[PDB]
Amino acid sequence: KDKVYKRPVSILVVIYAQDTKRVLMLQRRDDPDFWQSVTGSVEEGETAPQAAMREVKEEVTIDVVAEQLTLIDCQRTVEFEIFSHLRHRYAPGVTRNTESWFCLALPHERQIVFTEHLAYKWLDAPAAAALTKSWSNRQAIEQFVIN
Ligand code: NA
Ligand SMILES: [Sm+3]
Repeated sequence: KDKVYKRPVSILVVIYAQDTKRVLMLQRRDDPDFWQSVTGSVEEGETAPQAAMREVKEEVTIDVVAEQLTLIDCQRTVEFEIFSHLRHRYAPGVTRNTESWFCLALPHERQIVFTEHLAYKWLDAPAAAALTKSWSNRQAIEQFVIN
C-alpha cells in the first residue's frame, strides 16, 4: 500500500572487532551525514533480541547463529526525540523513540556486505563516537567499547 510506519520501539547493535577494537559505522541512505551502528524497529510479534539478530542479518549480512557468535544484551534502554527531519517516517504525533542496546564483538574486522546503507568505515571508538549524530549511539560506544 504505502510505506507503513516505523514503530517507535527500536534496537541498537554496537558491532566492533575484538582484535582491533574498531567500530563499524554505517552510512544512512536518508541522511548521508548520519553515521551509525545497526538500528531497527522491534517488529510486532518478535522480541528485542530476535530483532537485533534479524537487523544484523539484513543490514550487514552476518548470521549470528550461523557464525556461532555472542549477541550481548548491553542492558540499556534510552528515550530520545526523533530527529526532526526523520519524524515523517513515524505515525502522526509520534516524536519520541525508545531504544535498547546490544553489543556484538566480531573476532576480526571484515569486509561488509551492507544492503541498506551507502558505505561502511571501521573507525577507532573515540572517532566513531564523535562521528555519529545520535547521542545514544555515541554513549553506547563510550560505555561499552572505549569502556
Ligand atoms: Na534498519
Ligand atoms: Sm532493517
